Amino acid sequence: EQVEILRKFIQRVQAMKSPDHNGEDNFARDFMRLRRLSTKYRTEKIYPTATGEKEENVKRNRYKDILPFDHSRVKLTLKTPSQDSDYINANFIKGVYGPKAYVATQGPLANTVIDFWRMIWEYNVVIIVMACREFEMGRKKCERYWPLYGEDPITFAPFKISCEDEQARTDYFIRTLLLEFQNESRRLYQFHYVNWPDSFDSILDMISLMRKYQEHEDVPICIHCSAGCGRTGAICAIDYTWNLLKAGKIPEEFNVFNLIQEMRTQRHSAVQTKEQYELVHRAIAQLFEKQLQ
Amino acid sequence: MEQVEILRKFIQRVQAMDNFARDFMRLRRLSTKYRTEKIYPTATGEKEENVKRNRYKDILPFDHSRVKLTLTPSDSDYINANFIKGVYGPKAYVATQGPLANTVIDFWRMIWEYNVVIIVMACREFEMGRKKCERYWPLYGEDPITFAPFKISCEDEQARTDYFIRTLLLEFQNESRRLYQFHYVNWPDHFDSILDMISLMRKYQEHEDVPICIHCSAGCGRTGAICAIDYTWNLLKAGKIPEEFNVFNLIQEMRTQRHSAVQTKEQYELVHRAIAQLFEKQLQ
Amino acid sequence: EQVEILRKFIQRVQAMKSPDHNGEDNFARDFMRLRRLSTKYRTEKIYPTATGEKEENVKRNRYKDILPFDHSRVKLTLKTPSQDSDYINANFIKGVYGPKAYVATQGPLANTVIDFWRMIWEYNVVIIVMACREFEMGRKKCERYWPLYGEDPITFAPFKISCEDEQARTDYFIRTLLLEFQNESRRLYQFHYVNWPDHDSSFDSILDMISLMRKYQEHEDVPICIHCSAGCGRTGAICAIDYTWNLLKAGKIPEEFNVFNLIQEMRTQRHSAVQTKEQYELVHRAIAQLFEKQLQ
Amino acid sequence: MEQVEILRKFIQRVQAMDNFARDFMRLRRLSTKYRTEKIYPTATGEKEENVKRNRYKDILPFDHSRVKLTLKTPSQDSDYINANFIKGVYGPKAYVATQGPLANTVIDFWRMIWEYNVVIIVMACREFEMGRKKCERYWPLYGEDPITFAPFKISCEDEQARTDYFIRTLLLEFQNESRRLYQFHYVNWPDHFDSILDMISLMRKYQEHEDVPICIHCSAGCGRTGAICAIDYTWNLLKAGKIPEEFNVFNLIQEMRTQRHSAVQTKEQYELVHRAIAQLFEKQLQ
Repeated sequence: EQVEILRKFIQRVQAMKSPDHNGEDNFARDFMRLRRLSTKYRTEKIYPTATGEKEENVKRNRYKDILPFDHSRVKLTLKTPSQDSDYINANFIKGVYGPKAYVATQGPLANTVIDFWRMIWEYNVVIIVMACREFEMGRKKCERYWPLYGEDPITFAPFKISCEDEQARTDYFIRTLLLEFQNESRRLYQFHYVNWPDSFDSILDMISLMRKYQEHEDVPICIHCSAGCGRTGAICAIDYTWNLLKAGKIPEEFNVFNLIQEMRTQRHSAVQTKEQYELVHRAIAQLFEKQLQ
Repeated sequence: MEQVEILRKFIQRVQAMDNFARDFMRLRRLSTKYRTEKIYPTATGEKEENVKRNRYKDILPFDHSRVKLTLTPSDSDYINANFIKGVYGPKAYVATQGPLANTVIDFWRMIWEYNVVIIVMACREFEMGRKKCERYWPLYGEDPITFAPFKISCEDEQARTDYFIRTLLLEFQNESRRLYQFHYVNWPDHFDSILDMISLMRKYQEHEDVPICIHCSAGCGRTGAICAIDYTWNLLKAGKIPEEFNVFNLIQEMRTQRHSAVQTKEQYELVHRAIAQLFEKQLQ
Repeated sequence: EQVEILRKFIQRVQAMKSPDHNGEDNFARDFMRLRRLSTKYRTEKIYPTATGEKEENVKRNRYKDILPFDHSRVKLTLKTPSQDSDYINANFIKGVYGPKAYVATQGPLANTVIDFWRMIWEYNVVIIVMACREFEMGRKKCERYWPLYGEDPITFAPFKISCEDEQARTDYFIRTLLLEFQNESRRLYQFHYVNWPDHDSSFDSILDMISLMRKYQEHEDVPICIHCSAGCGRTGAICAIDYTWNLLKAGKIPEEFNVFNLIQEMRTQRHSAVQTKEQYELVHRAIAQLFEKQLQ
Repeated sequence: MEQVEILRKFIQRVQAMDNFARDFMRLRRLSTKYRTEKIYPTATGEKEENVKRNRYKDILPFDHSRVKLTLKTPSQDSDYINANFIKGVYGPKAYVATQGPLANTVIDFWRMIWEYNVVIIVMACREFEMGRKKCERYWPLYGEDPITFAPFKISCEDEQARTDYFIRTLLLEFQNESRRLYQFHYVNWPDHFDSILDMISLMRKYQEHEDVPICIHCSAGCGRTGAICAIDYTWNLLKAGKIPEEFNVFNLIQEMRTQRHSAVQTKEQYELVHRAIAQLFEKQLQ
C-alpha cells in the first residue's frame, strides 16, 4: 500500500546521503552512472542531434553543448514573415498521463524570442515556468521576453505581449500575460522562480500553485532555465511525481533514478548536476513525508 | 486514386466543358437559394452607419466570415471584407473591396492588425471612365502619403509582364513594416501572367500563417478567381488534389465565405483553364 | 542615564499604539500635526519652492506635488554639454554632526538621469540607497540608471557607469558600481531595498541594510544619497532611523530625545520627508527595536 | 579693490610699454632656469618609444601635467600623446593644449577627444604654411565622404565663414555612440585682434564652462595656442569679476609655462596677448 511505499522511499533517500569508503554518497554515484548512460546513448547514435548542429542552427543555440534530440524536438510549423525555420532548441517530455506534458527549452536569445512565441502560440501553451534570472554570476542567462508589470506592451511582430498583473510570493513571481497574434489573444501565466538553492518549500509551493492554474495535461506546460536542463529537469521530475502522488498512484517499483534517466533521453542533460539529482530526491521525500500525515 | 491520375482526368473534362455558362447559372441559382432561407446573414453590413463604408449596396460581407477591426482616434469594427480558408489556415486570404476615401483608414487598420505582408490588387484606380478604387499608395518617388495615424511610403517598383510590384512601408507608433503590393493592371474581363504573378507572389510568402489581402473593386470576382487558383495551386504542390476534385464545388464552398466570390461566367471559365494549365504543366 | 532614556522611549512607543476614544492612536494624531505644521510653513512662505516650479523645471519633477525647498535644494554647479541647468529635485538633510549628511532625491526620470549623475559626481557621493523598485503597483516609479550585473556598461555622456559586482541579502541587493567621467573613476555602492513593508520587530532587513551600509561608510564627510520614487516617505523613514542609530552608536541619545521633533525638522529640509502615518509608526518601532537590542 | 580701477592701471601700463621684448627675455631666461635645474621633467616624452609621436624633438610635455590616454584601441596601446592640461579659472582641465597631430597620431588625437568628452576644438594654423606641412588634416572637408580612423570615424556636417576663421560642425562615432563637435579654424594668425576676440567669444557661446576641456592646438601646441588660452582665461576672469589687484601678463604666462612647455613662444605673441587683453579691458569700461 502507498504508506509502505512512501516510507520505503524516505528511508532509501535518508540512506543515500551516507558517503562511500571513497567519500562519495549515492547521489554522487548514481549521477556518474547517469552521465555514463548518456555517453552510451550518444556513441551508439541512439539519440542524434543532427538538426541542432546544422550550420544554420548554430546561431539559434545558447550553448554549443546543449542540443535538442531529433526524436523529441519541438517542430515549429507556424511561420512568420521574418522566421519560417522549424527549428527551436526545445524538446517534449512525457508526463504521468502520456506524451507532451512538458516542453523544456533554453532561455531565448535576442534572435529567438520570436521562435519562443511561435512555439507558445502553436502549441497552445498557457503555463510558463522560468527558473533562471535574466542575469546570474555576472553572465547573461536569458533574454527578457516578457514586459515588466507596468511596462508598455512589447512587440515581436507578429506577436504582441502585455503584462497585466504581477504577484509576489516568497521566491517567485507570477506574471499574468496577454499574448496577441492577428486579432486573437491568449492569457498566460509565467511563474518566475528567482531564488535557486544549487528546505524546498518555495519550489513545492510554486509547483502546486501552478497546478491550480492548469490542473490538466492537455496542453504542455513550458519550462525553461538558461540552458533548459538542470533546474528545468528538477522541476519536471518533482511535478511529475507530485502528479503521480496526488493521483494516489505511486507505483510499487517507483524509482527516481529511472524517471530522470528516461527524462534524460527526451531532453539532453535533463537533470544536469548531482546537486540537482539530490534536490529532486529530497523534495520528493518531503512531499511523501507530508502526505504521511 | 493517385495525384497523376486525378490530374489528367481534370484536364480531360476541362477540354470538353456553353456548359460553363450553364454550370455557372447552376451556381448562381444555388447562391440565390442561399439568399432566401438566409443560411448566411449580412446583418452588420447593412446597418445604417455601414452603408457609407460599402462600395456597392448589393455586396455585403457574410456575418460569419467577416473581418473585424479593433486596432483609432475616431472606431468601428466594420470593413467590407471576409476571410477565405486556404489549405490549412482559416485566415489564408482576406478578400475585400477597393477602399473608399473614408475607409482607406479601416483598410490599414486591417493590414496592420492582421500582420499582412502581401497585397494583391487586380483592378485599376480608374476603369471605363469610372473610379474603382481609392489609390491608397504613394507613386514610385512621390513623398510619403499619410493617413493618420498611418504613414505609408513607396520604396520601389518593378514591371513584370501585366503587373507591378511595389515595396511599401507602413508606420504607426514608431513601428514599421515592409509590404509588397502586386498590382495586376490588365484582367481579361470578356493566364500565364496571372499564373506568373501568383507563383512570384508565393516566392514572397509560401505560407498561410498571415493573411494575404486580395481585392479588386467589389472584392469578389477577379478576387475570387485568384484565390481559387492560388488555393488549387497550393493543393497541387502539396500533392493533395482530392479524387473527385471539381471547380464547381470549389467555387460554391468559396461562395459561402465571400459573397458572390466568383462573379462572371467568364471568370468561372478562366478558373477552369488556368487550373487545367497548372495540372497539365505538372505532368511535365 | 542612557538605560533610563532608552527604556522610556520603548514604553512610550508601546503606549502610542493604543487607539483613543475616536479610534486614532498617537501615530495617527502626531501625523496629523506634522501635516498641519507643513501647511503652516507653506502658507507663511517660510519655505518657498520657487525654483522647482518655474515653467522650465516642470519637466524635471516626477510628481507635481513634490518640490524641493529652495533653501536646502541641491544645486548642480557641474555642467555638461547636454545639461547646464543647476536644478535637480533634491535636498540636503542635516545629520548628527551637521549639514549634508544626506541627499534626498526623487527617482530620476529619463531626462534627469544625467542630472542624477552630475550630482553624484559633484558631491563626491559613494553610497546610494534606493528604496523603490523600477515599477510598483503597475506604475513606473524610477528610471533604471544602473547597469544590471553582467550587463554592458551604460553611457549617459559624459558619464559612463559599470556594474562590477552584485550581492544578494534578504530584502535588498548591494551593487558595486564604477562611475567614470572624463578619464576619472569612482567606486559607488548601491543598496537597493526591494521589499518595503509599510510596517512589521520586524524591520530586521531594513536595520541590516543600514548598519551594513554604515560599514561601507562610517563617516559623514560626504553625503549619502537616498532616494525612492518621490524622494520622501521611505527616504525620510530611512534617514530618521540611520540618524538615530548613529546617535545611539555614539552613545549620545539626548535626554530630550523626541522623534516627532527629528522628523518635523527633517520635513523642513525635504518636503514630506516621512510621508504617511504608517511610515511614521515604522520609524518609531524600528528605533524601539534598536533600543531594546542595545538593552540586550 | 574695485575691478573698474584694477582694469584701469592695466590699460595704462600696456599703453605705456621694446619693453615687451625685454619682459619676454626675462620669461625665456626664467624658463631656461626652470630646466637645469630640472624642476619639471618630461621623462615620458623623451623615451625612445614616443620619439615618433612628437612633431618637434624640442617641444616635450611636462610629465606632471600631460594628458594620459587610456582608451585602449584595436590596438594602439600607449597612454602617450603630446599634450598638456592647462588650468582654467576653476577647472584643472579647462584646456588641453596639444601639437597638431602627425599622420600616425591622428588616432590618439581622437582617442583624446573621446575619452575626455571634448566638444570644442580650436585650430590656429593651416595644414600647410610657408611651404611646410604644419598639421595633419584630421577632419573631412565640407561635402567629402566621412573619413575614418579605426576604431574611430568622423564626418562633417556644416561649415560657416566668420571673418578670419571657420566653424566646422562634425560628428564622430565610436562603437555607434556618437558626438557632435565644433572645430574653430583660425586661418590667419598675424605674427607679425578683433577676429581673435571675436572667435573666442563665439566659442564661449557654444561652451561657457570649464567642465569639459576645450582642445586648442596650433602646430607645436604652444605659441598661438598659449596666447589664445591666456586671452580666454583672462576674459573669463574679466566676466566673473575676478581680475586680481596685482594682475599681470608676465606672471600669467609664467604660470602657464609651468603647465605646457614654452606656452607663449614669441615676443610678438607676448605683445599680442597684452594688447588683446587691454582692448578687452577698455571695452568693459564701456
